Amino acid sequence: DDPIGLFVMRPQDGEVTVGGSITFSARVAGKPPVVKWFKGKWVDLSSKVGQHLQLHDSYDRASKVYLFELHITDAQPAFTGSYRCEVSTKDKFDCSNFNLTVHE
Amino acid sequence: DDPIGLFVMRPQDGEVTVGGSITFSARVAGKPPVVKWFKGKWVDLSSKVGQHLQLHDSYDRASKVYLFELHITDAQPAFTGSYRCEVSTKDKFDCSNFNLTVHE
Repeated sequence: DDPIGLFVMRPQDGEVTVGGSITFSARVAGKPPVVKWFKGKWVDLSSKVGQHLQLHDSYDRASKVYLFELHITDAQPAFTGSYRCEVSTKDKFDCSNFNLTVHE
Repeated sequence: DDPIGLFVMRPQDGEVTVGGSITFSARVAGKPPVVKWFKGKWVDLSSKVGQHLQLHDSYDRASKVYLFELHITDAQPAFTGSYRCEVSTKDKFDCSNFNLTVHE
């Protein structure tokens, strides 16, 4: 099958009900790789952190895996749409598309 | 499995003998999507077109698929390495990592 990129685990499509919370994540094998999350081509979600959105990055020493999380909270209908996770290392770039659907 | 991105067909890992030729390609469902090919993070292969490297983009009307090709010719040992295909549409971005190994 397909070449192995940077994503040990890609972000997945998700569904949430209005007012609900949902987490998206990515894992990258092990400087730390650096993540960016986007809605659409150009909206950098780091600029949107607040009551509805939070980011958290961590590292598991045993497995040598880096975890990147995107937390959506109190979901609103406008959050529905197309998202992208981008990761960079000293030597590579990769990215991964996924979708969020907000119901109700 | 994983969310559907822009790649109907991702570029694959390839192997070639020195002096050999090899083609890498990507397919994207249907302005045309626009491709960039890289070696490493930053070398834009459009700037390297010549006796060893050529690019060709086309469209199949029946299937509505766009094809992006990277042709490597008279392969040299230094061409071995990590490559990336990036594609953009009006609404999305995606990319795909792959490797070339030159033997002998």
